[PDB]
Amino acid sequence: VGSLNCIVAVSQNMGIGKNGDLPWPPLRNEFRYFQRMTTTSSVEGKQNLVIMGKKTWFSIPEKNRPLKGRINLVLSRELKEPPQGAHFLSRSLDDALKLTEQPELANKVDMVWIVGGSSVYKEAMNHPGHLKLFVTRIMQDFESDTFFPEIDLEKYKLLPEYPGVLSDVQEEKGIKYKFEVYEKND
Ligand SMILES: NC(=O)C1=CN([C@@H]2O[C@H](COP(=O)(O)OP(=O)(O)OC[C@H]3O[C@@H](n4cnc5c(N)ncnc54)[C@H](OP(=O)(O)O)[C@@H]3O)[C@@H](O)[C@H]2O)C=CC1
Ligand SMILES: CCc1nc(N)nc(N)c1OCCCOc1ccccc1/C=C1\CCOC1=O
Repeated sequence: VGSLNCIVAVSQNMGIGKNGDLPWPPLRNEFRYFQRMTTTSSVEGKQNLVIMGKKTWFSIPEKNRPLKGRINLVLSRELKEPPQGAHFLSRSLDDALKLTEQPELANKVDMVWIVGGSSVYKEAMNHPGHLKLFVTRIMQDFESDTFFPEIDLEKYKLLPEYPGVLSDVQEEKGIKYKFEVYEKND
């Protein structure tokens, strides 16, 4: 099993979601960026694993459920089996990560991507160890009901560039955004 990573798109006021949707209108290339970063795996013969909470899973349109080319794990304590189209179900983030080291997955998983929501981000980010945050900064305020947790910059170093990540400002539908990578190791 390779690195542990979070990936998120967040508005200036730290919003990630509103009523099960994005706070902003669809940004097609931002979605393509999310698809590319979580799907691309260098290690031959393996796939990355995506971890998400239940509400994040049901936010994805059925057309894109499961996220293709990746192993899909859903976090829930109420569900008794993985939702339709999902691959795995765990009752805690710790259980999910431990599962990646079981023989069932031991040599199939390259990178692990936490793709939401807020509680899963928070726990991963505040758990000691080596972690990266791939953060798309939507550079406008958007009305939201779900927020990304605080990034402790004493711990998380903003990297000055990163291979495969555009450093310049993007713009879709009149909305400017930029890609960032943070890294901690504690
Ligand atoms: N902009 C972006 O980058 C992203 C946007 N989104 C949006 O963000 C919002 C997400 O809302 P949020 O409430 O954060 O959704 P979550 O994906 O966090 O769903 C939360 C549910 O997942 C389960 N769950 C969460 N953490 C754990 C855990 N550690 N162990 C076990 N079960 C767990 C619980 O389900 P139960 O009650 O069944 O136990 C909980 O009720 C949505 O609007 C979504 O559309 C989603 C992802 C990223
Ligand atoms: C592209 C958004 C994004 N961006 C970055 N940087 N990180 C993320 N973790 C992320 O969320 C991906 C899972 C959440 O997904 C959705 C959430 C709300 C509404 C729709 C979707 C899924 C869609 C819309 C386009 O087609 C899909 O599959």
